[PDB]
Amino acid sequence: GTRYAGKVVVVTGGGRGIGAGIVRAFVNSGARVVICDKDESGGRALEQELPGAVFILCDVTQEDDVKTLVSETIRRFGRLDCVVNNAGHHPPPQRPEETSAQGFRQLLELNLLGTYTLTKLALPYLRKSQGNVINISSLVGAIGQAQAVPYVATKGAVTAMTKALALDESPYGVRVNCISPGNIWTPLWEELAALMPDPRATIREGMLAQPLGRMGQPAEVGAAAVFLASEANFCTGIELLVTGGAELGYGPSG
Amino acid sequence: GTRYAGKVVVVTGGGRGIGAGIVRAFVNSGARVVICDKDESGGRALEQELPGAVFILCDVTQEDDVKTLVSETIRRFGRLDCVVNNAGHHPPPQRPEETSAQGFRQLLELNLLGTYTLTKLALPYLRKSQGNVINISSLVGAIGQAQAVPYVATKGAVTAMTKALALDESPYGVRVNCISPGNIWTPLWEELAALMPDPRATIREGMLAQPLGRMGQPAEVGAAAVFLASEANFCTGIELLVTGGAELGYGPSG
Amino acid sequence: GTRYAGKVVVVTGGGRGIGAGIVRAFVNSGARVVICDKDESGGRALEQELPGAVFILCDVTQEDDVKTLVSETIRRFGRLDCVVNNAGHHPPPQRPEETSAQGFRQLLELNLLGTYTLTKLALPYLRKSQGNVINISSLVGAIGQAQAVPYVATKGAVTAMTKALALDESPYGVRVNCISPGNIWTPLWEELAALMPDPRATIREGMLAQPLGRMGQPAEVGAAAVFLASEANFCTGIELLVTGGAELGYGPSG
Amino acid sequence: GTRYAGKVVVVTGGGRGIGAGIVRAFVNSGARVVICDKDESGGRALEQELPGAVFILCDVTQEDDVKTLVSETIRRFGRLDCVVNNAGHHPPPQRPEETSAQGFRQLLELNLLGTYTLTKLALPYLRKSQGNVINISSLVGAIGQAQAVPYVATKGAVTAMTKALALDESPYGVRVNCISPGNIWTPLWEELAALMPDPRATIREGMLAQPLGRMGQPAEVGAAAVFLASEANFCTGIELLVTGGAELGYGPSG
Ligand SMILES: NC(=O)c1ccc[n+]([C@@H]2O[C@H](COP(=O)([O-])OP(=O)(O)OC[C@H]3O[C@@H](n4cnc5c(N)ncnc54)[C@H](O)[C@@H]3O)[C@@H](O)[C@H]2O)c1
Ligand SMILES: NC(=O)c1ccc[n+]([C@@H]2O[C@H](COP(=O)([O-])OP(=O)(O)OC[C@H]3O[C@@H](n4cnc5c(N)ncnc54)[C@H](O)[C@@H]3O)[C@@H](O)[C@H]2O)c1
Ligand SMILES: NC(=O)c1ccc[n+]([C@@H]2O[C@H](COP(=O)([O-])OP(=O)(O)OC[C@H]3O[C@@H](n4cnc5c(N)ncnc54)[C@H](O)[C@@H]3O)[C@@H](O)[C@H]2O)c1
Ligand SMILES: NC(=O)c1ccc[n+]([C@@H]2O[C@H](COP(=O)([O-])OP(=O)(O)OC[C@H]3O[C@@H](n4cnc5c(N)ncnc54)[C@H](O)[C@@H]3O)[C@@H](O)[C@H]2O)c1
Ligand SMILES: O=C(c1cccc(-c2cccc(O)c2F)n1)c1ccc(F)c(O)c1O
Ligand SMILES: O=C(c1cccc(-c2cccc(O)c2F)n1)c1ccc(F)c(O)c1O
Ligand SMILES: O=C(c1cccc(-c2cccc(O)c2F)n1)c1ccc(F)c(O)c1O
Ligand SMILES: O=C(c1cccc(-c2cccc(O)c2F)n1)c1ccc(F)c(O)c1O
Ligand SMILES: OC[C@H]1O[C@@H](O)[C@H](O)[C@@H](O)[C@@H]1O
Ligand SMILES: OC[C@H]1O[C@@H](O)[C@H](O)[C@@H](O)[C@@H]1O
Ligand SMILES: OC[C@H]1O[C@@H](O)[C@H](O)[C@@H](O)[C@@H]1O
Ligand SMILES: OC[C@H]1O[C@@H](O)[C@H](O)[C@@H](O)[C@@H]1O
Ligand code: NA
Ligand code: NA
Ligand code: NA
Ligand code: NA
Repeated sequence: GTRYAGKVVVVTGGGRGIGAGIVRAFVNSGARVVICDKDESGGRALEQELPGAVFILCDVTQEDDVKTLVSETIRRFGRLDCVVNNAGHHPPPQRPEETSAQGFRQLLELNLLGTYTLTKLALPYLRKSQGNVINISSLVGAIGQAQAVPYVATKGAVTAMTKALALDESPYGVRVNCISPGNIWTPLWEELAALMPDPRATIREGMLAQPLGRMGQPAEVGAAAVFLASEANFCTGIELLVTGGAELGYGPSG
Repeated sequence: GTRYAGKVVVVTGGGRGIGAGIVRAFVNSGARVVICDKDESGGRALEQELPGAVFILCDVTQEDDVKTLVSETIRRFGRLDCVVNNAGHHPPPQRPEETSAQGFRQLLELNLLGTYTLTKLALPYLRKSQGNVINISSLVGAIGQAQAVPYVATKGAVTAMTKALALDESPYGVRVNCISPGNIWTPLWEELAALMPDPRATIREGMLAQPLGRMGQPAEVGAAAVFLASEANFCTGIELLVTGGAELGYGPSG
Repeated sequence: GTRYAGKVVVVTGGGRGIGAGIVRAFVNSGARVVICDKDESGGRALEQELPGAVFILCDVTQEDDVKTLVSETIRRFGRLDCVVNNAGHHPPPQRPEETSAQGFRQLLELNLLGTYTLTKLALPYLRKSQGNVINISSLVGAIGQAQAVPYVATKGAVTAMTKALALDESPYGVRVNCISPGNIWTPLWEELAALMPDPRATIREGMLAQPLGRMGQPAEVGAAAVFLASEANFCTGIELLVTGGAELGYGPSG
Repeated sequence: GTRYAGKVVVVTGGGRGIGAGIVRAFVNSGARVVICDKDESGGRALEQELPGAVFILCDVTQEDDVKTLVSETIRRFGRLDCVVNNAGHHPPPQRPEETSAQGFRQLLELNLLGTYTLTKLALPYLRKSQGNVINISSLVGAIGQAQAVPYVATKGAVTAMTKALALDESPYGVRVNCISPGNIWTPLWEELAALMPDPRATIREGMLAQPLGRMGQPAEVGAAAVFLASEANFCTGIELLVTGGAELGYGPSG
């Protein structure tokens, strides 16, 4: 691929799931990719698998990890063109009264502030390259979800922050966009389902939540990311839905 | 007024600005109102001014303050029908690189987690009354704003959280809605403008940002809140825009 | 009621259903109301029932009917403060290939162009009164609906037109807003359900389509309309959802 | 290019402007393209210019033209994979009172019903190919525009219809999406500007309406269309904004 040849991309949480699909999509486009993850297992194997991808251990909640991530990317590859802020977590379903302020703070640290910190540290280099930022938010930031008040709040924050930053960075030619996936079949989805009374029914429900009748694939989120980075030069501040139509349509007066 | 007679309302940050307008609108509707504020000056005078309103000193970032707020409301008035989460702050304009993770955390503590904490502590009583929650978010959570990445992020979070909570509380008959004001003429607006090079021009700009050619009034946000509490029984999870049309419309190819 | 005392309101399709609930809500607010309908049965009885409401036979697809509607309102009441464009129809479920361009044109004539024609003829008088326009659109204009391509298209048109007109009329102090109801229990809903294989199941489905677990009432749409007319002086171009939360939330990868 | 190799695409209004950019983007992707236009000049030259593109004279408001368009595409190329409904018109700025029902009907015939008619006639073949529909709507369908009530209404209709059709066609594996461009520099934009008092100032205004400080290019809309057709397999019913950020942000209380 040559769509994004000569470009350098950082993907956080790139060791499995959506992040690994984004990594593969950018390598297939011709980019060199830095896989950031807090766990070694997936990302290290991915680094061996993909020429053009390398792994850097980095917990995005730790500012000194992220500092080193950016400085190592520049030291090893000489430029930085795109940051994909994919690292994030969905906790198990939790009723509002079962949440805590402290759990909510910790989820904000990962899903919101880690995106903020890498974006901030990368922006000097993105300005030099007229690069771009892609945040991985969620459909449920826009429409809500049951038993997930903290998660929904963090993704509403990411989507809004994307628009604010797009405004601030547009004078410098740096675009900032997000992708809001719906149900994507990943190890997180599989882990959440395994906690449920009937996991198999939970998965069947997840498939049928989309008009297309299936869940999405990491590769489909990856193609959207490559589009935003490489071919969407007049897109900034957009929310690209990759949801299979879940937000469409519906799903005595007393 | 009798639209909300016999009802008990808590308004956070009710001592001035939008919150004071909401307090007045609910008193005028027949409700008893608890004015929560971290500063005594405005709220204490408002308590003397309005029969049916009382003042409780309470910093919504301090969980034990909020606990006492709820327990004192119930001890003094016997019920709780509506919580208006209005307390919040807009920092001065800040370029992204001039923000800090720590400032962002502190703003999340006020604009997002204080709303969360009062809502959580109030929900047992709102369930008993089939009451409702009204969060004061912002238009810029939805469309973005320049030089305000942390603020925009917090309001995107509030709007999303409103939808998530509406889903969770609908089985219990508790509605959860938000109001997204645009430019409202308040002491915060006046303070921000006074920091600018030309404050008078900043204010003229703010007026003309709306098709209606003026800024909004606290009383107009108050009327929207009374509508949501007292007459919107089939509304839950909505974002009620009180913006004068700022989001409408627009404001060689190389 | 005195919220809209001394004001004159026209409600199209006011003879039953949502329109009749809007008529009642405005009479209860103190307004004088002109009930426009193409059928006499409901509107005539409503005129006898409600002091302050009168009935004018008028098919909103017939420009000379609408001309006479406006001129008779002014001749009999001396002013015009608010037009509620409620007349509209939802055809039975139709697969896309079972629709016709001609059916689509006819539905546009009612749901879109009749709203346009009355608004146009009323605007000279609304300018004199600094009055306002309320269009009754639909949630499915925003999120879509199955087997309803023409209907969804007409309501997407109404919602967009509302925003365009708000922009054009804001310099004249005339606000233009819409209400997007979800499932409201009306004679139209009952008629559509009666065409289905199991009407009772269709109705049960409609109730459970909302997190609140019931359909809405005409009176709830009416209260929203009175709010927009009488108390939303800083709202223009908004889409007020009266849906019970139907748009919230959701309802292996191959 | 091989992204859309072996595929057959129809682009309406493909003879100039956005449509010509879409035609070029699909040819560059490896597709064979049928250029539909009501005028011969541009499309005929484009057919001579591009191997893999051919021109068919067709007025999308004339059902027998569109019938022949589809039957000639199938007769000459054996399949149909994607329909891009780009033909449309923006009239000169018109105050609401300067519009007519008849002008509005004529604009609906082009911008809305021509899209409907080609989509309907193409869907049997798109089902066989698991193809897709791309409608070219407009940002102003979503946020409004001054002096353009009919145009805004038609584009609100197109965007809503896109979602309705996505729902209906998802069981058949046919995706239906739209693109909502903002200011794109085209012959239509140039013609509208030339009618203004100061055309040069109108163009400068149009450039600065976007945070990116320029208008968009047909090629950028084309890349978005190729993305939707060839790589967005989990996207249906979406509205892809290609606006340069015009919808972001903003642009005493009496
Ligand atoms: N799977 C879905 O249906 C879905 C839907 C919408 C949005 N999303 C979002 O997509 C993103 C990825 O989701 P997923 O399903 O692939 O999840 P996942 O759990 O399968 O993978 C997440 C990856 O991020 C890594 N990670 C977690 N915390 C990290 C940290 N502090 N620093 C660095 N890396 C860290 C994990 O180790 C893992 O490799 C998340 O932001 C999630 O909110 C997921
Ligand atoms: N003014 C606008 O244009 C505007 C626009 C959109 C949204 N808003 C939102 O409306 C709300 C009120 O804004 P405003 O303009 O009236 O502001 P303001 O500064 O005039 O008033 C805010 C009030 O909240 C109180 N408060 C602050 N921190 C508190 C805390 N920790 N605990 C309790 N009370 C606290 C303040 O003491 C003050 O009385 C905020 O949430 C703001 O984000 C304002
Ligand atoms: N019922 C719902 O769930 C629902 C949901 C969303 C939006 N809506 C909208 O609300 C409006 C009213 O719906 P409803 O359920 O009350 O319908 P309804 O069929 O019960 O009542 C419609 C009324 O309008 C009148 N009318 C129809 N054509 C007319 C014409 N040409 N001129 C004048 N009057 C005419 C009818 O005679 C009738 O009295 C419509 O615009 C509909 O699209 C309805
Ligand atoms: N230019 C912009 O800024 C802009 C912005 C948003 C959306 N759009 C939309 O993009 C589309 C194309 O716009 P443009 O600026 O390229 O316009 P344009 O006028 O430059 O080109 C339109 C093309 O469509 C053809 N056409 C018109 N009527 C037709 C008919 N009945 N049958 C067949 N072909 C017909 C014209 O002959 C022409 O070749 C339109 O739907 C327009 O609403 C344009
Ligand atoms: O990971 C999931 C997922 C995976 C499996 C189950 C769930 C889930 C479903 C309902 C409620 C609830 O509280 C849930 F967490 N959610 C997910 C699902 C959708 C989505 F938009 C996301 O951003 C997600 O992260
Ligand atoms: O308080 C303000 C305000 C008041 C005065 C000026 C500003 C402001 C304007 C532009 C950028 C910027 O960063 C700004 F902070 N904002 C405000 C303005 C709009 C709005 F929607 C809000 O929620 C607000 O809090
Ligand atoms: O009138 C109805 C209604 C009433 C009864 C059934 C239906 C309906 C449901 C599914 C698909 C379908 O094509 C349908 F028409 N719709 C209605 C339902 C929801 C809504 F938002 C509207 O605007 C409506 O008019
Ligand atoms: O073609 C234009 C255009 C090109 C040149 C000027 C204008 C225009 C600007 C303001 C009001 C007004 O009534 C206008 F028509 N509009 C255009 C501009 C933006 C847009 F979203 C569209 O869909 C468009 O078609
Ligand atoms: O675990 C669920 C799925 O996760 C995805 O990220 C992987 O690409 C799949 O191989 C796996 O089936
Ligand atoms: O300070 C700006 C404005 O703040 C509002 O909250 C008050 O109601 C006004 O009296 C004041 O002019
Ligand atoms: O027919 C269904 C319902 O229609 C509503 O408009 C009426 O207010 C109800 O009395 C009736 O039950
Ligand atoms: O006329 C304005 C512009 O129209 C676009 O469609 C063409 O690609 C340009 O060559 C031209 O400058
Ligand atoms: Na490697
Ligand atoms: Na008092
Ligand atoms: Na009467
Ligand atoms: Na050719």
